[PDB]
Amino acid sequence: PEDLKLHQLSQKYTAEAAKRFRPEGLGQFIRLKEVGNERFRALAEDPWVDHAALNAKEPVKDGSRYKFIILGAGYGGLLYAVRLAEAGLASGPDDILMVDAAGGFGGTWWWNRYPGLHCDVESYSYMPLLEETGYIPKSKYAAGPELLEHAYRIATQWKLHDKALFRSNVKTIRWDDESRLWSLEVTEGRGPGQQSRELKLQARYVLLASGILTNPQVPKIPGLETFTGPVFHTARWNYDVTGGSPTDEALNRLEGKRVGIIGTGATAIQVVPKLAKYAKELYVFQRTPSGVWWRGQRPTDPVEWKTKIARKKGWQRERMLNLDSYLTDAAEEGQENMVADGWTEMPAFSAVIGSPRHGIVEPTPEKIAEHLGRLYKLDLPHAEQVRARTDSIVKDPKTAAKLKAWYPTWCKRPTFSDEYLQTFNLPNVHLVDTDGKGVDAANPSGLVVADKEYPLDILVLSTGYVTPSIGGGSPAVRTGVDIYGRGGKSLDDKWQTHGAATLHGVCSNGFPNLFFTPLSQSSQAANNAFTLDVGTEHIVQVIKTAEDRVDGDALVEVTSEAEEAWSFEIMKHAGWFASVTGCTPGYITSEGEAPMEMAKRARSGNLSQGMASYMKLLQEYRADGSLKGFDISSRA
Ligand SMILES: Cc1cc2nc3c(=O)[nH]c(=O)nc-3n(C[C@H](O)[C@H](O)[C@H](O)COP(=O)(O)OP(=O)(O)OC[C@H]3O[C@@H](n4cnc5c(N)ncnc54)[C@H](O)[C@@H]3O)c2cc1C
Repeated sequence: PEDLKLHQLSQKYTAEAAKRFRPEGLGQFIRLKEVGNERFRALAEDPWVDHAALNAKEPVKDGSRYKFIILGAGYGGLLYAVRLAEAGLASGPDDILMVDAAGGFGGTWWWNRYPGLHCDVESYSYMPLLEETGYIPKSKYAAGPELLEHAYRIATQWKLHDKALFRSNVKTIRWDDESRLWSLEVTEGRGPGQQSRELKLQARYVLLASGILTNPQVPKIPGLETFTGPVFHTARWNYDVTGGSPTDEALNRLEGKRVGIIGTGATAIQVVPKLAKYAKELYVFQRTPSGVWWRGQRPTDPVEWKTKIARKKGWQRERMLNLDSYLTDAAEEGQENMVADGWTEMPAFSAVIGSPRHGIVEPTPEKIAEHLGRLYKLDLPHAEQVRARTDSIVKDPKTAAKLKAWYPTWCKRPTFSDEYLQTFNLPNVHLVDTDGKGVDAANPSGLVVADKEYPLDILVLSTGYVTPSIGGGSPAVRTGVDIYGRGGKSLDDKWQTHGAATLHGVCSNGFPNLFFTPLSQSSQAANNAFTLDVGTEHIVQVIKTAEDRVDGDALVEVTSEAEEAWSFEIMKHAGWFASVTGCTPGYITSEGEAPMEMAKRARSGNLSQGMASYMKLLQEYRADGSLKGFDISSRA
């Protein structure tokens, strides 16, 4: 048939995926902060921190003790802090220390302030604690500054300003069997030509909200060190080079200049138009095009607000559920599509998120093939619309051809823009495709691709971050710390040797009083704030329960039995994620790197049924205070 014929599409998809097989896998990238050359490393530094201001506050003392240490002061760590405060667990003045390498609150929204930055999920669904702060976002999609200001709004509202230690890198988290406390080894930056302070900090509990897209990377492009013009990563934007500011997109200092951008991910989609407006020439260096769908940015309407958004108590959680029902292929028949944007048009995104509607995939080759066939057929209509949209906007057919993405929607993060594609209709903008191969080399005046050379004045690296999957999902690797628990046992060694092991994705046996936002062995939503909502609430509620059961000062530790049962649960769901086999490389296959070694690998994945289902499971689990599978006792 016609329908079945059209899957020679999956022949174009495997050809385009093959084109970019790299035998090195993740080995092609290096963290900015680990590059040999010091000039280069310095690109990872915080451009925004006011060291004078921070250096004048009372310093945190070496040997300080707290009830809770939270690693991370972005939306995730803020949610933990707010939840602890509302649970009645953090009333005392040393009950919370938040620690972050950033110079202030916001995480993602502290570091990234490049021109054009917006959240890609609806503001009303994404910004935390809207109902509790009373804040009304200005638009459908929030810009950086509004996002950062909201982080400040939260910290202000819950009086967190004097409970944070910034500019600080955590290196080690070590449990002490004797005193029953975690010790953190921390290095606090004090500004240029000042000595850093080495700190040892102790806590009863450590809560990690260390994030997932945290460590800007660059590709190992031969001779990149040697390019002599100004270079910067989008995650550490250089407004001195560019002109403008976080709240001024007039990039006056690009006028007359020849600007290069490596990468075509969400960041490039947002930045490219802003660069085109100012630069004399803009060269865009592409290895894999994004599928660019429509955005539909809109100012908030005050009638729509009280009628259709803030509809009642608890409205935001209901809205987040509504949005995610489209992405988990679960929207019921005549339900209201509350968000009604481009995310609600991609039901094959469930390939990578889960769905509660289709059962569990049995792990026979016939059942996997049927699952994949189903998902490929589900995706076909949206995927063909994305290519057609590109076809219609981009006037030159050669450039249109290169901008078309040929992979299932689920293989990369979808991107949304009403200006990016149109930007390539401008005369000063040149797409440089690398045929799946990437940039070849650099030299003092610019880059080389297939022996042609492209001279540049200013180079922008929109080459992304260390994958969220790093270290098979090890919470240690992902946060960039060594974690040692009972008997000096290393979290990461356990993870690598025995496989992923948690209960509900948030704790591990041997590591009492440590919790982490769930990544491995849980579920995820496109809307990360939803995940953080669910996960921070579960963690704080488990701790609340345990504290209440011992009448303050608990020691809470999942058993090996309970984590191992949960891990066999996760293995049962692994067939869902055969969906990822056919993917073009990207952070979701760990650039293609993702016997019974297979079941060890399977342990690091997720439930297959979506966020709502995981959430409900946690609610039922907490309901009777039993904390089944935890060893609870008095810490003192
Ligand atoms: C450019 C960009 C745009 C995005 N847009 C969206 C979106 O629209 N919707 C969405 O759902 N998601 C988006 N994301 C994903 C985003 O990371 C999450 O939505 C969210 O901001 C994460 O909150 P968090 O507090 O968990 O992590 P983060 O915001 O990453 O904060 C964690 C902080 O902890 C710090 N930290 C980590 N390790 C250490 C250590 N060892 N020592 C000290 N400090 C450390 C980090 O430096 C960082 O400051 C985006 C990500 C990026 C990078």
